[PDB]
Amino acid sequence: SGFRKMAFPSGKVEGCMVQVTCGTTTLNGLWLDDVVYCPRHVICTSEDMLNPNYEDLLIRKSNHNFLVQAGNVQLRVIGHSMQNCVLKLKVDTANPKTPKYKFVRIQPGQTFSVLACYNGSPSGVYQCAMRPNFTIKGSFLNGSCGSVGFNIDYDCVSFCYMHHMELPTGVHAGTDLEGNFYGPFVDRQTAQAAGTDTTITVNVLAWLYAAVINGDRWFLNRFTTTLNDFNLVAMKYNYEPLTQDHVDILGPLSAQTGIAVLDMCASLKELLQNGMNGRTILGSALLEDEFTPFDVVRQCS
Amino acid sequence: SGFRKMAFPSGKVEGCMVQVTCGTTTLNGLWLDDVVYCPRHVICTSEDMLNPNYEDLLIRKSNHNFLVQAGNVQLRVIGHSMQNCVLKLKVDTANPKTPKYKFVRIQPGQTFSVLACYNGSPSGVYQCAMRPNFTIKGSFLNGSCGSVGFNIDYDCVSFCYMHHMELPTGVHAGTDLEGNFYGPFVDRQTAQAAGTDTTITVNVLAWLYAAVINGDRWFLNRFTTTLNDFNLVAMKYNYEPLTQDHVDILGPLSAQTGIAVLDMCASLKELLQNGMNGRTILGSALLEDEFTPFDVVRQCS
Ligand SMILES: C#CCNC(=O)C[C@H](Cc1ccc(F)cc1)NC(=O)[C@@H](Cc1ccc(Cl)cc1Cl)NC(=O)[C@H](N)Cc1ccccc1C#N
Ligand SMILES: C#CCNC(=O)C[C@H](Cc1ccc(F)cc1)NC(=O)[C@@H](Cc1ccc(Cl)cc1Cl)NC(=O)[C@H](N)Cc1ccccc1C#N
Ligand SMILES: [Ca+2]
Ligand SMILES: [Ca+2]
Ligand code: NA
Repeated sequence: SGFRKMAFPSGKVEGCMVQVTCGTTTLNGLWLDDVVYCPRHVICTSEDMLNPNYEDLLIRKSNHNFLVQAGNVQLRVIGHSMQNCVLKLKVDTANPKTPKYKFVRIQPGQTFSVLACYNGSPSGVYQCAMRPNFTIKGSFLNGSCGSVGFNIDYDCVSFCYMHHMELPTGVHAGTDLEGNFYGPFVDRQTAQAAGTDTTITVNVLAWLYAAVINGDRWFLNRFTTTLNDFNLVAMKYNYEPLTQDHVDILGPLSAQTGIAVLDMCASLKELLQNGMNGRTILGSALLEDEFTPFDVVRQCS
Repeated sequence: SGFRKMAFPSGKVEGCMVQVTCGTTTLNGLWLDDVVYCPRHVICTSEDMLNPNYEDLLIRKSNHNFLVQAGNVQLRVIGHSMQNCVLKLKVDTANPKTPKYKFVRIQPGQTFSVLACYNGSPSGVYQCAMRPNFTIKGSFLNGSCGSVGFNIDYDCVSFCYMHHMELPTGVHAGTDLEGNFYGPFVDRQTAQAAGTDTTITVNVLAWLYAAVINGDRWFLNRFTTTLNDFNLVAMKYNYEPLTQDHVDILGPLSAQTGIAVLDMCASLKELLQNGMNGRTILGSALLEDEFTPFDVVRQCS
């Protein structure tokens, strides 16, 4: 029993993290087989960063401009290329610790684990959700750029995120491992804003089910609502509308607890309209929305 | 910027986790050099578990009763002994992935990372505090016994916890790696209760400093209180009394923010007496007490 913010074990990713240096810019890279992946803005000076033309800047680079370090052992760069916003540096050594992996782009509301790194050295691991406005609320300091987010699925690492930047509001933006940004952001040092965020409704419901599984029941009630009538309360509290597709993935938690999804929605409706009145659910005093139905099942079953 | 529940990278510990089987009992063990550490109650049957005499039960065991598996490769047990509540199984192979390590017992209010494992296979990582009543509020299912908690300090793993049991209230109890229980618990399948818990005051203050560092300031005020006068409000809200020793370790965060500790205590006093009035601090709607001053500095500096 118990319910915690839980990350995947990070070791398979720790063995892939390297330090990539270009000029006086140093960030993290991801070493899989004989290719190192890192944010392309490593090739930028502080002056280049204000308004870079990356095709120009890369064309003016050669392999010997890129210092790669796996621990202390320097890696020799034998080629380089650009994949949208990520730089690919070919090296003369395949990473012997390369796990089975995939590059997958995730959806808003899905979660992943972040291995925060500095100078190619892993420092901490935590869980994140991709917000509906395509930012993540991470924990990142200078030098973390190049850190990756991932899920693990039967010894296969699915890389879904590489960290590129902190926005002025302190939230974080990056790309998938094909270098395609999440959200309407670009890799240049200009003040960019995210769209307005919303609460991930399906995840809050998943977490209410986790609470019931763990014996928290005070928020339950005998009522029910319709899928249509609930969405009217979602709009008012800046929650995502609920889909029959969402209900069906909540199916398993609905079965294990005996609480129909629309029954739980009436509980969420009451929680939204009345607040918690000082009580907690799974040790929290607000409605948590960064646990997916999968996260809940993985931890409660 | 940002502030997250953050664990240590788990890879150094993942390479030490094995499966230990005795009879029909299977749990996790920790393989360092040529010794495997696991909870001694692995030698118990379900009938033995109600009221075990462990010296008897171990004396009736031999090496070939203990099946150890590191992945698929079985480890041959060449000796066994008891260290209080942990069983030591000597094996014929030193773990090639053995990190630099120490066995350290922690204090109530300190934090560590938990690598939750099942059948010797790591499944998730999260952060825990040792509660003042010597339990932890973990996330653990059947088969997790033997999972370890740890901190990492310059490539040295300090093991401080091995998981032995879930109490009837759903909180978790275990030992240090010398097999000495945290708190007034024993390893037998009987209903045991923890003492009444209290809030870790120094940690709440650390977290208020983290919030200020991250730009959350609404709870601040111009007031101040005395060390003595604050403890009177601590007693009323079931908070630990504050020590000058606590203040001095909060020194660095007090300096970096310019907020004297007793100034922050007046803010905590007001938060305790008035509540949050619907507002959040670092994304939480209650006062978090599972971040130490060290945790805050590590993540904010
Ligand atoms: C709350 C608050 C205040 N917020 C900040 O002070 C962070 C500021 C915000 C900003 C954004 C744009 C701008 F015009 C001016 C300021 N942004 C950074 O400093 C970015 C600058 C940057 C570098 C490259 C590209 Cl492609 C894109 C960008 Cl926008 N630097 C990093 O993100 C680093 N690599 C990693 C890093 C450094 C320092 C602090 C955090 C992190 C992280 N994580
Ligand atoms: C909320 C709620 C309900 N709470 C429970 O149902 C857990 C129950 C509580 C209990 C405690 C004592 C008792 F008389 C009767 C019941 N306790 C377990 O089941 C313990 C039994 C046990 C095994 C050995 C020793 Cl030395 C000590 C103990 Cl008390 N089993 C584990 O802890 C397993 N290894 C790991 C495990 C199994 C199942 C569920 C969680 C976990 C964990 N983590
Ligand atoms: Ca209901
Ligand atoms: Ca004050
Ligand atoms: Na974590």
